[PDB]
Amino acid sequence: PDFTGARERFLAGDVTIVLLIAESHDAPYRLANPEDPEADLSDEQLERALAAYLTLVETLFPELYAEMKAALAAAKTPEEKIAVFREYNARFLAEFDALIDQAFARLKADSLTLKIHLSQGKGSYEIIFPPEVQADPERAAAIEALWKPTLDQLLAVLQEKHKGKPATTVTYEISAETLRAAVAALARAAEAALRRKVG
Amino acid sequence: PDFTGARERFLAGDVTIVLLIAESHDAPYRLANPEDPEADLSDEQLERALAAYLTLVETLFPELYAEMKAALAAAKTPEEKIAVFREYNARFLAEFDALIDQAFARLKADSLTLKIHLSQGKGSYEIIFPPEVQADPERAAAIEALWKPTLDQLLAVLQEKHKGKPATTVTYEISAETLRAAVAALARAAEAALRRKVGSLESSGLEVLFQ
Amino acid sequence: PDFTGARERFLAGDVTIVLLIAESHDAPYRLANPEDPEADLSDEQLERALAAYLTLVETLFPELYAEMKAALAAAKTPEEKIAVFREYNARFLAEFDALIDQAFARLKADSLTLKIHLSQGKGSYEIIFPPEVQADPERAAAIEALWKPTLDQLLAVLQEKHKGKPATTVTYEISAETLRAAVAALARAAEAALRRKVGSLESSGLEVLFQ
Amino acid sequence: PDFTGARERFLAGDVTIVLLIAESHDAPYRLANPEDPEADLSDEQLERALAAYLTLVETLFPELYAEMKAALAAAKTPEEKIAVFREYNARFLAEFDALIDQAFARLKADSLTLKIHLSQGKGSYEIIFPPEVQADPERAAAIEALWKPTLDQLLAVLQEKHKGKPATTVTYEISAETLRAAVAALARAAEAALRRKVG
Repeated sequence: PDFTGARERFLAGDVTIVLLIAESHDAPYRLANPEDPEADLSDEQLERALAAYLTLVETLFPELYAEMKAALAAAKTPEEKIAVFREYNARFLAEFDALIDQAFARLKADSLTLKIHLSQGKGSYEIIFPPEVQADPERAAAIEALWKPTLDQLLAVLQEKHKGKPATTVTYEISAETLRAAVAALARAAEAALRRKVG
Repeated sequence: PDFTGARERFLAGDVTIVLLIAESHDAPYRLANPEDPEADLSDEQLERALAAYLTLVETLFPELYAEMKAALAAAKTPEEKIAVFREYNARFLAEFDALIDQAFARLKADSLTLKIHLSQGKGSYEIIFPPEVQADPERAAAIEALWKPTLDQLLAVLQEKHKGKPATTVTYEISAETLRAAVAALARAAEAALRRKVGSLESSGLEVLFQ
Repeated sequence: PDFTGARERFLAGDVTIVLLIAESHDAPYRLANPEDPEADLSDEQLERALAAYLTLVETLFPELYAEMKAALAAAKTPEEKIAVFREYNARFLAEFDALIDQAFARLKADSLTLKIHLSQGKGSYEIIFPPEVQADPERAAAIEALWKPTLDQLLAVLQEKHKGKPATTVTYEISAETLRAAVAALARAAEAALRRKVGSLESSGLEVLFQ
Repeated sequence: PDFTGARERFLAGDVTIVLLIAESHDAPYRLANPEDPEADLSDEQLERALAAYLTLVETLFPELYAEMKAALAAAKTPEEKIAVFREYNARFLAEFDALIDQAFARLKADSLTLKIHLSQGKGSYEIIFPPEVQADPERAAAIEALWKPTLDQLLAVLQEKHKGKPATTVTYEISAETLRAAVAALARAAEAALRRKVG
């Protein structure tokens, strides 16, 4: 999947871009103990989290990403590389808090439910809209049409992962709070991966 | 008021230039029935709508305006002058649709509210940003920084128009749709004014009826 | 470079006019030893500092500049020209201190940082605001809108002097103290240059020499 | 106390202006249960909270205050007057968040302790600086000199309230967070008072 323009779509309200990025790497993001990732995650779980986190930062936050690349290259020791990563992740998470307020203000729904149904052929998805948007079928249709290209890519990614498998449904809550939690968990797992990668 | 750089600024998102041009001529543009200008506007109001329209076309599309002026000079009859005007006007309205699209893409806000408060001493302006920009202080600062030179001029103009008057507040809804409607209204009034100008009543001189 | 209105804008907070003037003359103003300028600077550098200093005085204090010009023309000897220059320079530095106090009182910021990024095509500028202005989007917008015409000119000058060179970043620390230090450095260099210009080697012509 | 120039002083870093306003009305602002003000405060404490909060709004945001008075005048029922007041309070508290960030950025100290010692004659005060300012005696002196006129008035107000009483020390923790909590508590007590006043 090509994430060019992804930042524009995200700010327009296509927040499931985050999910597409994570799922396209098959990264872990909804974690039981999202403070100790290495106690729950294997070496690809860590590697995949690192790659998904980096895609997310580069896509949503390209200037900070270039700065972070340079700062890490200039860092001389492993410990300094970890410290630099930690600082830039703090910056990235704060900036993401702002970006998520912007996207959920633009798209005028505070919380939605997304259900992905994977069955034998092509699957389907379903958005469960809040009561006020559900009362405006034509606003809700606008949101469906906005999310549709990303949701189609997400459906393809998931279907590739589930070939030959019994009927399965994946349920996401999409709100500022759950998306913040997903990105924080990705960041913590990515830090654990980087710690293993340097020194 | 200085309209140099106006095309570039408009493209960057300074869309209130349109308002400034209209208000500098005291032109009518938010018309109740914007389809028949003849019947709702006085001669001077039509007169001013035409002047504001010509300023807008020249400022935002100087090449098209030069062409239109030459083409009008070449037209010999009233009917040909009107048809030439309608042709260049359709061109200008299409180009302005494109320009509007670019400007609001560079603003990345769909709609804003602008309030101008006029009272006895110094007045002020107030931008009411949509919720997505209120959550983005850097965007709010950028939009205000782009708009502010134009808004200061607009405040000065209205400040002249309201001297000696009680506190009044003017509210502008700013979106691609309202600016398109304002410019369409200006174009319709300008066409009505031009028709009256090439008409026999005004275009035949005193010498032709021997005073 | 266009300096119309510069004095009023400076009082409103447009202090980077100083940088624009200095850079358009390629003058030295941030010197390691700002006490003996002739020990670090060539004759052409001293001359460029003199040209920049004169522009600055004329731009910000044109009445004072006319007075200084007349008194210099009336002075007959090198020594009197030096003395006249030193007197008017003290006056000018005194006014500049007052002007700077006013300008930074309007900015409501003690220090700002300006970064200019020059690359292959078009460069850019970036104003880095102090925390009290970062928390004030309205003030940040007012300052950007005021500074932008001067900054665009400064960017044009710098890109001209940097064609064909690798990516470069110029960082300006902007505060009452750094602007005072820059103007004081310009004044010292200009005095050294004027000393060389009014001496008989440069001042006396070939006719007096009897070629 | 004259609160002309108070807004200018506050923005310059003189945040104890808030304390002076509250204390000059003898208002409650450090509340045990700052969510239900009516359960701990007398009618007269409520009145003083309302008077202090309104002085604060008029001093720090006079345009919004003129608007709030006009909007209250236009509201016809008690319930609408309360709703208008709450809307404008939300506006004022958001504006105050921004103003407090400006004031503490100009102050160049993040958290301070102010101790006011009331004794028989004139009392005294003591500012306990954060460690980085304690190492810069000139910066500490600048902060002291900035706060001194306001602290002198505050000390006079407290000495009048404590005439003839044993030695007493009042401790204020001063930070963006404690000042925000104080103003929010005042606004909630003021709402309780207004509810009683219009019904």
